[PDB]
Amino acid sequence: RPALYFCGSTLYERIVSRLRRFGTVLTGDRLIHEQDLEWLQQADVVVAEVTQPSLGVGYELGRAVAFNKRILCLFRPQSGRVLSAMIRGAADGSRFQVWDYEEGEVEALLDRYFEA
Amino acid sequence: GMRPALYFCGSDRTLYERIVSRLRRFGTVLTEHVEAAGGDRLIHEQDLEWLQQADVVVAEVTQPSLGVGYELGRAVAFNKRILCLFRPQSGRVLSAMIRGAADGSRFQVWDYEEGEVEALLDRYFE
Repeated sequence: RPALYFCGSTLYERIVSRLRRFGTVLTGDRLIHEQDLEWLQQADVVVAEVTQPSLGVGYELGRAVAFNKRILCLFRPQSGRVLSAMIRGAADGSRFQVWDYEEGEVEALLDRYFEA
Repeated sequence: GMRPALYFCGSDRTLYERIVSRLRRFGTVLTEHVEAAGGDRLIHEQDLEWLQQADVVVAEVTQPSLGVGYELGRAVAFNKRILCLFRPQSGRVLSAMIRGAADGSRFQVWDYEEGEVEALLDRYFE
């Protein structure tokens, strides 16, 4: 199956459960960091929920870009948060996509991305 | 005849000036003089080119930040020497991904309090 890597700072469970429809979902501190980097390299698609500021999510996205991974960033503008210029500026509408969404439609959006 | 190129990033204003002022003792500080998606792309392109040209990356990682995290991820993938500075007094818990990236050599994470930041930078660069 496609191997899907998910990164997030109840909606996370929603996202992972729907991701499982479309592939195999991947996800002391050192072995974690090494394990996640092995999974990141094995992934066909990297999915990140980028609404909450997170050093960790950002680091995973940086490593994923350097591995030339396909990346889907999910951002909720109704949160009132300002998405990092570095993430919004990294978007290429192809290998790096930033999709704005409302909580209720997250499944329907994931279906559209992976059914296309 | 180039000095070492130092890239500073961080999400505090007095602290950032102290850090940048001290880094100027050790090299060129690339980001010293840093609204819409078009400008966001310029920021990203500019920062990524300065990151790739840097010798040392210094990041203040106390405030959670997608952008700082992303710069660190690109810096590791560029094989840059990295110093992360974290203030535990903030009450924040540093991301395990960052703490786990440390290897005590080319990627170091130092816990510090504000009064000693110049002395710590002296220790790293001397």
